[PDB]
Amino acid sequence: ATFEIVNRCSYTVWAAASKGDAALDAGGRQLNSGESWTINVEPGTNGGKIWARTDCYFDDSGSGICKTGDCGGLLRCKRFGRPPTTLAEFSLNQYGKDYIDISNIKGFNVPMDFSPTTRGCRGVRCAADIVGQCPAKLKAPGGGCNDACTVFQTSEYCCTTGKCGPTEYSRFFKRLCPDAFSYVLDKPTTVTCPGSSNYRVTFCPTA
Ligand SMILES: O=C(O)c1cccc(C(=O)O)n1
Ligand SMILES: O=C(O)c1cccc(C(=O)O)n1
Ligand SMILES: O=C(O)c1cccc(C(=O)O)n1
Ligand SMILES: [Eu+2]
Repeated sequence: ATFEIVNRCSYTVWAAASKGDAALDAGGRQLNSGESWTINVEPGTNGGKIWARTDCYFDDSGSGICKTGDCGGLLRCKRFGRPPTTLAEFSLNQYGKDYIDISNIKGFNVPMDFSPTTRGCRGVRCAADIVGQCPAKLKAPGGGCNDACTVFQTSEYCCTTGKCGPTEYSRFFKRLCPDAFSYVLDKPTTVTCPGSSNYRVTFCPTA
């Protein structure tokens, strides 16, 4: 499957793509404002994620740090990134269909649209100014809006036992972005797409 990753933000982002225990494609790349990077994701990839990283420094070996979404200091991510990270999440070719969503469960850093480029399903978007509106107690200095689990490490925010409800913090993410997961047991906003669909992830879709 191809994912066209487009940075419409006015600032550079460092895109990242991983399934947690491995890179997808090269795993990461710099996208200046307006740039597009098309990656190949193997069919059957389960639990893949794409995200943006902001304010990164990398040396000539591809090692450094990002203020948001750092993946163990690598340009080419092999693992998931440090919250806060808005997540484009996908599982492909799962019994004939693909499944996509956006999630704020690991916080929010950059607004994103995640849509199919092929027929048969809708896209999802979280484009609101979550960083600007972020509750004070969730604000990340280096940028972004942390999820409550990251900040407070309670069973209720982290849904540790598989039993948890919505919270004042989850409801903030949900209010700003109804079509993204706001906590672990949120009413799902996963979209079913035809198996082997192709996609576009756009950062800053409205600006
Ligand atoms: O490599 C990492 O990110 C790491 C390693 C050990 C513990 C933790 C953790 O508890 O977050 N994270
Ligand atoms: O298991 C973990 O602790 C973990 C996994 C992916 C990324 C990170 C991180 O960036 O801290 N930590
Ligand atoms: O030091 C770390 O590895 C760390 C710190 C904050 C969050 C996380 C995480 O979400 O894994 N990991
Ligand atoms: Eu960690």
